[PDB]
Amino acid sequence: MQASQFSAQVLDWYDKYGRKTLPWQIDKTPYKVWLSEVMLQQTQVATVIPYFERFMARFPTVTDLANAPLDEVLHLWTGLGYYARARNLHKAAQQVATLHGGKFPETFEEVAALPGVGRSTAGAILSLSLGKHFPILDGNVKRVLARCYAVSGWPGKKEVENKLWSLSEQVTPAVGVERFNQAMMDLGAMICTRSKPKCSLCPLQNGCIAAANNSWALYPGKKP
Ligand code: SF4
Repeated sequence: MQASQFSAQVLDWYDKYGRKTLPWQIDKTPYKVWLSEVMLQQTQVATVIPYFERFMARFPTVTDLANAPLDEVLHLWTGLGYYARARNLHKAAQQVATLHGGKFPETFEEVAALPGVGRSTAGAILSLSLGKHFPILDGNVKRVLARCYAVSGWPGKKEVENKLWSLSEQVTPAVGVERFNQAMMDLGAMICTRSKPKCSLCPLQNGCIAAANNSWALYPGKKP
């Protein structure tokens, strides 16, 4: 599929069917988007929403989170699992208070330098909260791109990962970047699922190589 057609079809789908009313999407800030991305990394949306609301009520700014005792952060995290995320969350809040005056940094290198934040989460924070022109590559996005463009091979091998990052950059537009990056996460979470994808509901079905060959099970590749 030509990249400009990919972007236009995904944006038209989002306008009619996309999720726009999650709490981190209303009066968006870098702090709210960062907190939601860390909670969503390993936990479903329905479980995350009450924890997001409790964290924002207790810690209205990143300085309030930084100044709290770690034991209180761990207590409020209880039930989310994968507590390395919470230890890194508290360290990153302290780095923003100490190096950046309590104001979330707005440059890619300073965001990616935070503990718990890699290349995809840094691009998510700056694209979704401020409209900066960065692509994302989480598990949802890897599945949609690898099926549509027939990218075989395990993404745990550097050459496969690099091919996927180049494809993601190519299809991600500048105009509408915040809508496009949320739409790709919606598609991989609800339509282009691990098993038995819902291709009849998918805005890419007219150009997707996996759909044309009924070969979704080949993409992305699994670890050998
Ligand atoms: S048409 Fe089917 S396999 Fe292709 S991107 Fe959409 S849901 Fe995934």
